[PDB]
Amino acid sequence: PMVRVATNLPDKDVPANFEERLTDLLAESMNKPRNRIAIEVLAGQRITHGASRNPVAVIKVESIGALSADDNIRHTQKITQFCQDTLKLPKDKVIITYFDLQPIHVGFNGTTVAAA
Amino acid sequence: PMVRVATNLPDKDVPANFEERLTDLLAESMNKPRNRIAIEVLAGQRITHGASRNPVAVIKVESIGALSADDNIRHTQKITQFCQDTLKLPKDKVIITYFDLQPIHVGFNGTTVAAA
Amino acid sequence: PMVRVATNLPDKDVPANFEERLTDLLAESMNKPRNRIAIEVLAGQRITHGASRNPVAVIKVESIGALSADDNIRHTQKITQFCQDTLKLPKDKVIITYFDLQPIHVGFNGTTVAAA
Ligand SMILES: NS(=O)(=O)c1cc(C(=O)O)c(NCc2ccco2)cc1Cl
Ligand SMILES: NS(=O)(=O)c1cc(C(=O)O)c(NCc2ccco2)cc1Cl
Ligand SMILES: NS(=O)(=O)c1cc(C(=O)O)c(NCc2ccco2)cc1Cl
Ligand SMILES: [Zn+2]
Ligand SMILES: [Zn+2]
Ligand SMILES: [Zn+2]
Ligand SMILES: [Zn+2]
Ligand SMILES: [Zn+2]
Ligand SMILES: [Zn+2]
Repeated sequence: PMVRVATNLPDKDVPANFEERLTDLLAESMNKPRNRIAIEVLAGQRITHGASRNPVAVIKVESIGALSADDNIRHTQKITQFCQDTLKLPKDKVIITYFDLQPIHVGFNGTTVAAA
Repeated sequence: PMVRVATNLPDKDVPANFEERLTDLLAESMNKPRNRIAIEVLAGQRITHGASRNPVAVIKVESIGALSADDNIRHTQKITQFCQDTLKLPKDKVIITYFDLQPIHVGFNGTTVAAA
Repeated sequence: PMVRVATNLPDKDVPANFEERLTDLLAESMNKPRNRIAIEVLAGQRITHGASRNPVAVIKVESIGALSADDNIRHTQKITQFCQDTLKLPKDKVIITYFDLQPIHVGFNGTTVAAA
């Protein structure tokens, strides 16, 4: 899984253990090994929602599978509660997009996943 | 809609009202509510186009629908004109990718849009 | 092609010719014109892989075709080698996602590529 979390909260408000904790959360919920999860964090960024600059996170989650309709309900509930607990965001200021990828469209260790 | 606008123009050159005006523009062009529109702006960034560092914008627009072939002609005309007016970019310096999402792949308010 | 290279390596460590040389690399690999290749470089960013902050690059490659299964093996080999050479990254610290776009989802010069 490859996750990007962007927020307009400052970098000092996104704790240093955020990526590690999010890596544990997605490992368990997506059944993926920790060494196949990458997390990008972009804090202090300009972001609006409804043109408001109130605190918000916009997250992208890519994975090869593990993204059925029902799995995404569960990942959304978990990531949303996690951002509430760690970033203090309201439950309605966490916007997530999922991308279910084929292994032909992922490169790792110098070739595609499909070709590994 | 979840929109990301990246530019090599300095942050001081993307006016504070950019997100507001672009929110209004996309609400009208996509027939989407203002409170379902998020805009990320990333200025001051390293970007090249044909390896040139001349001013350019690279924009991603995600939406659940409202992205037909015909719709996308209208969004591109409107966004490209808006970047020309506000950022002074040439008409051939605004690069846009559209992602038409299913509602099972968007998380908002703690569950998927499909499950809401 | 529209390529995003994010890395936790500092900006001073990503050479000023990085984008020139990647633009040549992608033009030859994908058989796409140099003036249809944009690259975004986001260095100095928070990234973990397996929760490690060791040096890593997370890259997204979007293209109107040229991303067959076999094509993606070649692009992964070349881009991974290229990051080993220029950024001093290990082979297993280069994570790539490919997105194969329809021309109705790409806006350039004020209209879609499909409608050019
Ligand atoms: N190991 S796997 O086939 O389940 C696998 C699964 C995935 C996946 O994203 O599901 C993947 N994504 C790219 C990546 C992220 C971090 C390191 O490589 C790579 C691999 Cl090898
Ligand atoms: N209201 S809606 O069902 O048309 C809707 C539609 C969309 C959409 O993107 O089309 C959407 N994207 C996620 C989001 C962006 C900003 C706040 O939530 C969310 C919702 Cl709830
Ligand atoms: N020339 S083309 O039809 O093969 C073409 C191909 C692509 C493509 O991405 O394959 C494309 N992407 C948008 C873009 C990137 C840089 C400048 O415009 C645009 C065009 Cl016009
Ligand atoms: Zn920091
Ligand atoms: Zn599942
Ligand atoms: Zn600013
Ligand atoms: Zn307004
Ligand atoms: Zn620099
Ligand atoms: Zn060259």
